Amino acid sequence: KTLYNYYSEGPSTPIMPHLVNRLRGLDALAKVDATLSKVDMNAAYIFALRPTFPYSYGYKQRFSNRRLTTSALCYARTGLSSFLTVDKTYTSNSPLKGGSRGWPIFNVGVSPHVAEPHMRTLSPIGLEVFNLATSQFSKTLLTASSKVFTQSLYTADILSIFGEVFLPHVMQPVSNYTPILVRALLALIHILGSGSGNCSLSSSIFESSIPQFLTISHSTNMSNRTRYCLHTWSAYKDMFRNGIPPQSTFPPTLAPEGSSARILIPAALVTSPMFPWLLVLVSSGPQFFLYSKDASINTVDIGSRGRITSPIPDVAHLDLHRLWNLFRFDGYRYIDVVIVGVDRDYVWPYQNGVYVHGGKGPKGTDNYENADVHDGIGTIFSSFNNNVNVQTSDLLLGLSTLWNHITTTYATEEEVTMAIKIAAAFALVYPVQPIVYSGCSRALYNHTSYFQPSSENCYTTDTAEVKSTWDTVELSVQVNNAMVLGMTLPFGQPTVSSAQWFNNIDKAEISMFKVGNLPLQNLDYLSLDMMEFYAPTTGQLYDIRSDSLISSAHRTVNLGIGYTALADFFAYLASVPAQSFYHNRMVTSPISKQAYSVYERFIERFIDDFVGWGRCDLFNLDTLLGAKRIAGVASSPIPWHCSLQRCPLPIIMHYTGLHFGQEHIRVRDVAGVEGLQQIVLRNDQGSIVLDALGTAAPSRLAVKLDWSRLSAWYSDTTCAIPISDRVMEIVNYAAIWDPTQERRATGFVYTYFSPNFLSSFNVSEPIFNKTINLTPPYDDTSQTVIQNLSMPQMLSFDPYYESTFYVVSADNEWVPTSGPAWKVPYLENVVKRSGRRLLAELRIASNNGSGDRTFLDD
Amino acid sequence: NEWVPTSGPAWKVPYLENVVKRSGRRLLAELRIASNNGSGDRTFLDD
Repeated sequence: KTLYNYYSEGPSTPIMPHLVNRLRGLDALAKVDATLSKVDMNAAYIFALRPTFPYSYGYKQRFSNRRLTTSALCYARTGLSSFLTVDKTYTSNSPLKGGSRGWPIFNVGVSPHVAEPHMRTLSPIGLEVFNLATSQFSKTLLTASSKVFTQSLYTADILSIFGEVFLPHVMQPVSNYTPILVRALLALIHILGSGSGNCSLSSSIFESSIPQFLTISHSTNMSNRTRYCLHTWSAYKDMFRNGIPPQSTFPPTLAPEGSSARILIPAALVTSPMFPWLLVLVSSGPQFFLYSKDASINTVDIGSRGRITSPIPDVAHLDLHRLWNLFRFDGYRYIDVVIVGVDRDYVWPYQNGVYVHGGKGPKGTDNYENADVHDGIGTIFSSFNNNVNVQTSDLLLGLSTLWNHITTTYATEEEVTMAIKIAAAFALVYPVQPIVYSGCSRALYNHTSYFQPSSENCYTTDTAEVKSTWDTVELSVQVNNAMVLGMTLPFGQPTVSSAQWFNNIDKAEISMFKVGNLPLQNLDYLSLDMMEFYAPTTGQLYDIRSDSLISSAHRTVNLGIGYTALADFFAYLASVPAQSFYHNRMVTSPISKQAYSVYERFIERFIDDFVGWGRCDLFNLDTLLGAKRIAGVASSPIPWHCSLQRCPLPIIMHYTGLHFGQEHIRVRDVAGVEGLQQIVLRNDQGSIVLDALGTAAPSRLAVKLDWSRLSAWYSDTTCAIPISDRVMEIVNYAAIWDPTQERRATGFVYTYFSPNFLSSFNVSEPIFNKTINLTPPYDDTSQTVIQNLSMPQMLSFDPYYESTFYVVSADNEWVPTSGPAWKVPYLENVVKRSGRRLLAELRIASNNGSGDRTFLDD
Repeated sequence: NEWVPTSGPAWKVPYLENVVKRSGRRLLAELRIASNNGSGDRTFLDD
């Protein structure tokens, strides 16, 4: 159904309903079999978190006689899978190739909105308590029914300590587990890494595969910790008046730090591997930092022709952060953990030297009297201790167990779906958009203010092969800061906060502006479900892929990439320039806020129609408008003509249905002047100075009435990017004529991807280990011509008012209605499963002879 | 592990076909004995 149905369907006139319906259909197709993280963990992880998007490529030229690629095959992927920085203990100042001095922090706050709790059924004990509390008494002094008056309102003498503590919740039984599910999906994706395997600002350094070993680092300054106290049930209830702790503990969302939350967990569940992950995912984060254990083994440098260099030149001075380190979550600040059903000599099975209030004491005595406060999850269970090396499978086992338990016992399908959609908004991290600039023809030199070719944010570090002429970024301190400030999430929001750890000083800079918010998880629901006061919802999933954390994470990453592609499409439709997301977006032309005012409408309608959550939690302009600006980084002299576009064009076509096939390239001979316009410029003396032919660019209304016009616009304005020289063939014939510009002639902008990154598309799966061949053996076109995967020119250089502009003939010989005279890059989406994916499918669907599925099928 | 056997060969594949074609020397001989053959027999002793 991926092709045939969806790849044969194009955009429809009401574009938002068409896009939403398509995204719903694609989400239904996102399937990684749950019984695959059983026989092969790494393959399932790769399929779930680093999807592929196959497409076919070709070029056309009119009078060439040169062969040129016609039907190449490639696999397009988006996103940073991890982040490369200088190591913590680098005392030098010499720039390191690929190693950023700091890293961004995408700080997420606490949403003012609460996940709506759905109704729950009580257990037999809860039903008993409800029946007691709703019973008719005489309230005389002979029985205990009078104690509610003679002792206190909060007395246990009728409903036991438990029915009294849970009385308000059994009068109105409800629950909602979306926040914890969102945090779980995020923890999985951020620890493992979504995306294309790219792991640096350098667009050429790639992460070899999913990491196998992680190392935990503590930082007093950067970490966002939670304080914990451990009590036995007997000790916890003995610190309140007449016993009887408070009935409700959920704080106001605006003040999660005001009070101390509590969690009631039976002694049986404490030993479960899911318990430490239960304490995480509901707390603030990150309480500790995760790194790949050794960067030399899992990092490679890819040359412009596909050559893989495994040991990159500065391995020993670099640290490979996981995306876990780049995100910051706000949750509870103080949590009470109360174990129910243990003796006065209870021993904390995790980290030694930790004594539970009312448990075994430091000296060997029972009934420990102090309620010790521990700062951060690492000061308890040693599995999160500083400088601890762990294998990722053991780290994520508890996460998978937690997901399965909560979804199959306490949650519903609606909660899981909503958690997936929310998590998708934070599931991917992209670098600042690189763009090139063609320049303009020498024949129009006096009518332009953008004569020279230029590029922005084009950074590569491979020295084995020849470097593309467009990659001229030098990673200095100011440029590093600007490029970090340009990094964005799927909906386009950048971050103002960042961290930095070199020499031996650990420092973090968090702003008041936040990239988004997540709802708080109500701990009362967890206590009620683990104390078995609510009946389970085991028969309310209805989906499949919901019981499995990995299948849900695949759904989330698919949705997040779809969010990015739709955001790029919206930015094109809203005419949001790429420069409105750089570091200096707030000090350049006022067009930035004006573009935001339309971009926000597009995103807010999409989020209301598809996701259903409060929009402001998933996208807002706070970080965009709170740009800091780096002083010592002047912008490149490029016109603002190309859109946001963090994804390559084939991914955008996958998610939108845009068709850019070879049938849109025109080869007409022209003898009648239809569709042509005369472009005239005259001086103050009345003499003509230009007198050039030109064709009018379509208006957005025209494409709204006929979407094929957009496909034609791509063919008329796209040229293949050359490797060795900055002379694109299109500028020998054509130029843009904009009457709204003081000097009306400009070139073309073309979002850039670089040959190093494009060679990572030559393998169907993102695994790069010096045994993979990325060089196309029988086609040498890529040696000199780069693919053009950019969205076309923007169709409007003014967000509010529409003015016609033209593509004009710069040489007076090429007639614009005859068709392009340069190389034109057509595209097509292709359905194609990789060899590794087919091998896994044979394992679990034809060679799966497990005892179940054979004997327990009834 | 990258090439899928059911996708088809990735190397150079030599197809073949038989062709009917007479040589120039063979055609010249055929003209000699079937159109330029004016021997006395085959003309006068044909009955």
